Amino acid sequence: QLFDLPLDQLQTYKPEKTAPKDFSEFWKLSLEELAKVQAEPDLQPVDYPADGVKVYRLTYKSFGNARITGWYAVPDKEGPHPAIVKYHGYNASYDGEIHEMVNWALHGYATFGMLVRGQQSSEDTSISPHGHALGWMTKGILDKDTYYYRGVYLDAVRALEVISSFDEVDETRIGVTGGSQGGGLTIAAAALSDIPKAAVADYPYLSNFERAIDVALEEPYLEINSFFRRNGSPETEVQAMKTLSYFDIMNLAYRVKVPVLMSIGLIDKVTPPSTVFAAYNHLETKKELKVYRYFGHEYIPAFQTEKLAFFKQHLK
Amino acid sequence: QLFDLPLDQLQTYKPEKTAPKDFSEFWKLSLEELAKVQAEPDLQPVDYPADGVKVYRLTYKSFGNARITGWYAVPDKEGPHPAIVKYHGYNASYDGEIHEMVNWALHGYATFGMLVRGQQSSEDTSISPHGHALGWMTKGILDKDTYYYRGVYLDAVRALEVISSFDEVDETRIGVTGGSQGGGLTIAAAALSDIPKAAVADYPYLSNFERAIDVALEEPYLEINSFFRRNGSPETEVQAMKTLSYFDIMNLAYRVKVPVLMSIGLIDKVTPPSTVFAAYNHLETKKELKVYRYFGHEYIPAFQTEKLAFFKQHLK
Amino acid sequence: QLFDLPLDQLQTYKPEKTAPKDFSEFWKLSLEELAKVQAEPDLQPVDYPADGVKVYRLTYKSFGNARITGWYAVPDKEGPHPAIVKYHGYNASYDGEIHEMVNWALHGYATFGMLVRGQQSSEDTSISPHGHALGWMTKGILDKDTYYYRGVYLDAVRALEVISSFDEVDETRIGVTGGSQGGGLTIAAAALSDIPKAAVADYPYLSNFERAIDVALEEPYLEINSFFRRNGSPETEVQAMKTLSYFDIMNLAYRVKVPVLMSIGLIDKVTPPSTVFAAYNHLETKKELKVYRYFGHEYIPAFQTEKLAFFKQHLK
Amino acid sequence: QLFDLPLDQLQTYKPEKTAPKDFSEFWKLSLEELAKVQAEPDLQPVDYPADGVKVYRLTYKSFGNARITGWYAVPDKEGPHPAIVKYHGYNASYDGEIHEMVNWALHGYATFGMLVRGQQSSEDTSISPHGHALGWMTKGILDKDTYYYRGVYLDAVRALEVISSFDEVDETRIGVTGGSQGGGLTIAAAALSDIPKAAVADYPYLSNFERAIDVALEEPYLEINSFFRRNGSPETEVQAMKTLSYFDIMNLAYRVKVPVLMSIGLIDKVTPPSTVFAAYNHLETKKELKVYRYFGHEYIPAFQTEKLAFFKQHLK
Amino acid sequence: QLFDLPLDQLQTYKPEKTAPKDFSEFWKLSLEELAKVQAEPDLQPVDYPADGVKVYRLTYKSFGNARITGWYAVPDKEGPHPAIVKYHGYNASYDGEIHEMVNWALHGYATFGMLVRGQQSSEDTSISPHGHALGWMTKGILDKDTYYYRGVYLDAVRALEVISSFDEVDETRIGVTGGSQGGGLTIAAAALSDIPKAAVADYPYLSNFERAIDVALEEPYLEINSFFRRNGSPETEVQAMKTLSYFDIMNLAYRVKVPVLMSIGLIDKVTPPSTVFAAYNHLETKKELKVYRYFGHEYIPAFQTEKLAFFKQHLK
Amino acid sequence: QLFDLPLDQLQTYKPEKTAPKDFSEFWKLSLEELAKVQAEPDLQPVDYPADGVKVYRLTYKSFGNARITGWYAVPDKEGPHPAIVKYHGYNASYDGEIHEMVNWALHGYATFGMLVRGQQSSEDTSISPHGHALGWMTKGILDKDTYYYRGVYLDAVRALEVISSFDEVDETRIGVTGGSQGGGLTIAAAALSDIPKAAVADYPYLSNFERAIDVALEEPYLEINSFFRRNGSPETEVQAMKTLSYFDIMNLAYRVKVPVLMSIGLIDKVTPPSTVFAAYNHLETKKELKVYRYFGHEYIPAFQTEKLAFFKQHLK
Ligand SMILES: [Cl-]
Ligand SMILES: [Cl-]
Ligand SMILES: [Cl-]
Ligand SMILES: [Cl-]
Ligand SMILES: [Cl-]
Ligand SMILES: [Cl-]
Ligand SMILES: [Mg+2]
Ligand SMILES: [Mg+2]
Ligand SMILES: [Mg+2]
Ligand SMILES: [Mg+2]
Ligand SMILES: [Mg+2]
Ligand SMILES: [Mg+2]
Repeated sequence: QLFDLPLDQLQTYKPEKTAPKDFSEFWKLSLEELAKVQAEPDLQPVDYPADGVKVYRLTYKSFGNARITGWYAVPDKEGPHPAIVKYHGYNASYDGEIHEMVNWALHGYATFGMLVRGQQSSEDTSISPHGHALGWMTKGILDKDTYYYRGVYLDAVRALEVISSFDEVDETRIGVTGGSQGGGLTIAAAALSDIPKAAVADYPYLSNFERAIDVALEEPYLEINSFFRRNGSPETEVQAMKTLSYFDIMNLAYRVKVPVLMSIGLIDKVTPPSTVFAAYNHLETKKELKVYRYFGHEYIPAFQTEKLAFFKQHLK
Repeated sequence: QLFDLPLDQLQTYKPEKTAPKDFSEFWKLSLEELAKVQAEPDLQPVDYPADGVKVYRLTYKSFGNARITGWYAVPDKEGPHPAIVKYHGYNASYDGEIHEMVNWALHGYATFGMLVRGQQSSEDTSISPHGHALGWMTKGILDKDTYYYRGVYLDAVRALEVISSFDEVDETRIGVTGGSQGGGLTIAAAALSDIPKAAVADYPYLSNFERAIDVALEEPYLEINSFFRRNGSPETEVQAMKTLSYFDIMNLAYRVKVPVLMSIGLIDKVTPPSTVFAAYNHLETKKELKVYRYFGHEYIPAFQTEKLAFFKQHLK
Repeated sequence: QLFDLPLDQLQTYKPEKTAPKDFSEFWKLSLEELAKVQAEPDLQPVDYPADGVKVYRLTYKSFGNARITGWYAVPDKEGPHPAIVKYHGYNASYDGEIHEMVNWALHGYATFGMLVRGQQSSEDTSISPHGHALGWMTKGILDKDTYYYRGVYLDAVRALEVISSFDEVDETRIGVTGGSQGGGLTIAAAALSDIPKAAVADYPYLSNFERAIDVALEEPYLEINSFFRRNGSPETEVQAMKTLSYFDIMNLAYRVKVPVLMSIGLIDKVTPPSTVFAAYNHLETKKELKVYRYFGHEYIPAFQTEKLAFFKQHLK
Repeated sequence: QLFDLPLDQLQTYKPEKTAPKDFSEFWKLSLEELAKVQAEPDLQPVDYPADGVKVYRLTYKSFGNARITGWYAVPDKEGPHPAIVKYHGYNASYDGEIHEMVNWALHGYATFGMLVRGQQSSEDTSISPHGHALGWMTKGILDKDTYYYRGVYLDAVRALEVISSFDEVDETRIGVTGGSQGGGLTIAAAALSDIPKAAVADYPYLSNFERAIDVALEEPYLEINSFFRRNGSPETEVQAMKTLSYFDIMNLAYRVKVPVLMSIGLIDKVTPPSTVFAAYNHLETKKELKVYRYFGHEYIPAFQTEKLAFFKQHLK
Repeated sequence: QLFDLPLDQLQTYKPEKTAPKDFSEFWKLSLEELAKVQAEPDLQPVDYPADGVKVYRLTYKSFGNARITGWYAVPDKEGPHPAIVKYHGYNASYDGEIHEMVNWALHGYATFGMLVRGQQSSEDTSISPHGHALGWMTKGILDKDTYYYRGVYLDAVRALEVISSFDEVDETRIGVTGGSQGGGLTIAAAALSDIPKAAVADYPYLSNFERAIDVALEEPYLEINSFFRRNGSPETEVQAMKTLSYFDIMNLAYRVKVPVLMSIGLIDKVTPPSTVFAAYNHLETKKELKVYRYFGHEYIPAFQTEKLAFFKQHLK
Repeated sequence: QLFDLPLDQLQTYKPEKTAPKDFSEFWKLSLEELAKVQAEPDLQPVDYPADGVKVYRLTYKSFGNARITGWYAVPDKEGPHPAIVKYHGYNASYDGEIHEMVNWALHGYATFGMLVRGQQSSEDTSISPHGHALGWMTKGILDKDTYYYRGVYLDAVRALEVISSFDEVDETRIGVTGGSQGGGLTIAAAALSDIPKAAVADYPYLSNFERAIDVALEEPYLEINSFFRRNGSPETEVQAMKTLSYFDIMNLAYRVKVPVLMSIGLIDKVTPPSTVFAAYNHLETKKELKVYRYFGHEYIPAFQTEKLAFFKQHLK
């Protein structure tokens, strides 16, 4: 049941940004570190029991010389095609969602499902500099340069760069999408790259961290709480929250300049409604938030229609 | 974690059939009652945000003059096409799985998602003769003529009759599929109709009721137990179990004479592995059972590949 | 523990009525449909190991030609007797509570325990016109004429009509009582019939639906939520809530003209305190609400004393 | 769901008696200590809202000069009457079940609901000699002389002595009954006193302690386990089990020589079926055990009928 | 997660005292009853695998001639030594925490861990005058003179008296400490005895009872709620809360005249933050409350440092 | 409650070793890689509120140039001293257990609490080559060279090398200890190094992986199962199990040639008794296994005494 701010308060919830003074410089230097690594994209054809599509394993190199991979599915016909980069949930990829990628291609989109470094298939070359609570949320959290989501966000940008370089994709008709973690990555990618034409984010994660750790009732935001339990110095908490502020999509949101479609379920206890309204209310672009009273952190059939209609409009 | 018979015992588990002497005659007479109702199919176009497919709402008349309905999606190209009738889980259809139906059409199959009477969209004209435990499992359970699944099984047969009558479907290349309740309906359809060429049943429900009510740890087999708690006469329990034996797919399985592909997860607490192995082991036809150690009553990615390859082989 | 409005706010909680403009006409037409069915009451004597009482199975015909039944127990002595119609909880009858009915008779009341159509023993002839979430709460919810509780409320009225027709009952000394669903039926019956002399309702269900589905933390109000999950159109939700408004006892409450005794447990999560205070605060008749801080949705021993004292006063 | 020995093994389960060589002498000496305390019964009228019965608060003195009390209800008619002493569940009396006691009187029985010392209303003058786990189960468990149930069992015997001394009770027609702890007290009373003519014990507690602490899945047998965790010397465990063996009803059952009716639900996790079958199988007297597949540690409607019929037969 | 008053409201939460007019007289008479019992301390040496310490079982006589005991560990060197009396959690002593007592001695403190009468090792001679809910919280709760914590508080005072009488302890350098129940005992002892020089209380229990029973989400404050369920008269609740008021440390707090160090975890559901801030805010002495956002009712490593530093300062 | 093999079967449970033919060579080569990294130990004093001890933060370099650290506490007196290396539980170190380390020093032992790379304070320089399930258990599991526990086991060996090099430690009297993951590290250290004189392992983790993943009911063995769900190729499962067999302490145990003391609680659902008995039964050395019926995966007081007495005997 309902548990967060009531809808009327959610609609006006817009916390002050927490971006440090060197927020832009950190992202600039981070993109510059990415650019020093040659992508060297590699496509390996893959058998799949469906006609009308060609499937591949796509691998490229990214931040920290990390090998990143995923399924890439293309309509079996003359291009150029509209394209989608799809990002997945936290610890929530099962053999890379190949069937979903094929279905996207059958809807007419050349689609790459980036697999998140350290979670599924893709390599995380970044070390564990100081020890962390169980999970990825606090890996390297004592420094922006070492934080887990630095590499992840840069990988998400590189995925767009790679897909746009292909002859069979129409570089002008590329979308980004995903749910929860995948939703955060969607907003981060649109904030950090000119490439995407449109974005659809399902109940995005990695937003309004300061509120998230006080309101969430399930994992994985509570890993942050677990880390503070195990590393109890007051200074550690201040540093950790500062680090998180560089990756908080509510702080990246103002950079987004493409149309955005977003969902939230009002009984969602993983990505609490307030945290999602926070990101949405910091967007200054063509946008729409679809609110679903009786849904939580889960597939919403009605939003699937909205998502398909939105990409059909902006990408075809 | 593991809980049913160990694998080596599952593989040989073949309970004695519980079909009463008038089993066949019951079904013959039930099919005769269906035949008296003219199908009178009606198709209504649906505006759906996808190319390559035409989407409809299909409605027809069935047993007891009931109005049964569901989404029907068709490849947007000259037929005739291979076809699929897809059946859904107990209390588990959310606006009829329209998106899944479209995806099946984009994989090349004219596909109808039959919606189960009284659960989702479709009408259940059968009354509640005697009072039942919360749910549909014990609705009319005191008589085979009034039992809930009588009308459901007949609707499932009528769905095939209707689809195979369409000009754009290749009547010789029709598949049936579904999971849990949907898997039970798949097996029941193939057993009660010559129309299906092939069948894929995910962890089928409605099997080996006698063991199911003693071994299941989750709903909905346990509704039967709930009914017995509320209606405790010993004669009532015997009568209810005999009713159920007419619908038990382990008793119908000997009629199936098309290829069958089936799945089971070994930690499945809803449809316990033993109940699924019982239906499987009562099949005498080309068959395969895919066993997944680490999965329960849920989507199994690896099995979707097998499902697609199996329909590719038999319908194309 | 405490979870709803604090007591001081509960005592003044009186939501605006949600009755549509044709509320009275719908009930008038509904009672007229009931009157067209001849009751044809039938009494079958029953063995029971107690002296001083005569037990029967009573059956009568009601709305939609439905066969309704229950245990009827009478003091074994010359009448006429004061009488009680007792209504049961949702899915909560176990072989009709025969022992409780006998105890009521031994307290000197000719007592009939109406069994709810489709739940226990009694027949529900009303169909499932459109499909519903697991349970009875959303059966026929898209239309007042087809809604499950239409037949149920009319049955509850007919029970009074039948009991009052008996030579051995004093038609002027008839009470109604029940808990949760049985409590709602108690208030509905007193609202729809002149027959009852007094009413005792334990934490009544079927009240203030709009608040109920936002505040309840257990079944069965949440079936409504489940239905909206499975049938997601905005228009479906509006229609469903309109339908419910005709059956909402907070809307029927003003019709009650007999003394009413009511209970509420402040930690009740099934029938939340606010929903019960809502019904109570809409009564304009001799009334009393007994509030129990440390009880939830359960038998309250202290209220049993109050109930017995209340019926002794008004019916003897 | 099922969990103890299967039925066919329960039926023959007869653990070797664990009674120490001084078992009889302990009980003889304990009864001698009771006899030294003059009962000095006191009856105080109670205003209760029912006709046909007179209600009292009965108080008497027992083992250790303890003040034991409970409701005593009597038919409002010339006696002498058949009588019942009713015993209650562990920590499970709510204001002494006055309403149930009245109902027993209206069924024709002069009935006293003995309230257990230290649990409800009654005084426990026995000290806590050595410290115990949360609860009464391990209070004084290091010595048979100080153990909690010594005084309780003696109070239960004294309740019968007191009731049988009343002019209005037919001393030759006295029953004992109760469930769980109440069932254990029922068997213990019949074993320690010649006064009861008949006994009905619902799923009796305080049986086969050695198995109980290994098989029970719920409180309160598991208090014993909790005590052992808190007092881990091996000598302490041996001594505690030996203390318990003096009170284990499977060791007392061979003394019962009146008709016995007993119940067990096969999913009962509080008093596991094996523990109940052990007491039953140690009875050598007219006996019956009613087994209910679908019930646990709870009210069984069908068994109430058997209970009433059984007392009708033996007390009337 | 967070559940009580927000921190800013906690810091100013100071409920009106609930001490009856004869509060001081009751404690005066209670201490006078204690003084009539000669302590007769007895020390029995005990083997323990550690050098640098001497271990003993200490036993003394207290209120109601009760035998109270515990482990007493002394540095193996010439005294006099600073000393500590350590009090334990409710039902939370496992063989008296001998290892912890030895560690205190190895930190240089002659340390006695008083074991709570009736809970662990120590005798409770006080009777159960009226019956209580499962546990100790409502034992004797209908009268201040009979209430369980009367004897317990007096034992805690006597422990100080005994330890201060020893040649090897510096009577001027004695501390008291404990968690939850042990924390309440710490504050009660400092309120009732001049002996302690300093106090460290971890999230103290037995505070602000009126709020506790409305806010706590786990045992054992909810035993009070359980008692009111089983003993439902309004007068019983008033009496019980009056009794509790004499033992409420928020009422004893003003008597404390030594430095106090206290902890609270903001997600603590056993001793809710409000109840602990209530006691703290009623202290008028040198004091400090350490607040831990991410901890509940559990060991807090950072507070262990604070506790050690505090006793080192005040006792060495 | 009980759940693994019964005790009589545990005592003889000795699974066949799963060590591959290159087991020894793997470990020899791994130790050679460690040896190439110069330890370069650094001690930094820490202000701690206790007399009789000097506290430090110890840091050294290990496998993969990783910075490993922990608290090192030493008796404040002329050495040389007996020493202990203490290893901690999975994800279970809270600021490195500084207080426990001090207590070990006050018991006379120069004690270092090695903190596990990537879990607490210590650096894990090993990458995530292929993606893993949430946790460390499946990090690098597709290759023995990259697996998480390779570096951990080598750090544990290096901790001993470092401590034994200190002037104030008696190199001939060094112990190892720890629980669960810490117990597994204890056994692995004694197996891979001649330095330890004695070992005490509480309910050791990382044993008999093949059974563990089928019998464990709690985290963290079940991460392996989670990995298999997310990476379902049959070849992946075989490879992962073979990797694990290099680290399985039941395969290392045959190398341990110092006295061993071990514990197991029979209700332990984390490290099931069978997995612990398997490691124990593969020991060929002076050994003892203490079995605790009533305890699970938790602090066992009685075992601490055994632990202290055992180190007293072997190190002093
Ligand atoms: Cl890290
Ligand atoms: Cl029915
Ligand atoms: Cl319906
Ligand atoms: Cl005791
Ligand atoms: Cl008491
Ligand atoms: Cl990895
Ligand atoms: Mg190909
Ligand atoms: Mg190009
Ligand atoms: Mg008769
Ligand atoms: Mg008449
Ligand atoms: Mg000594
Ligand atoms: Mg002195």
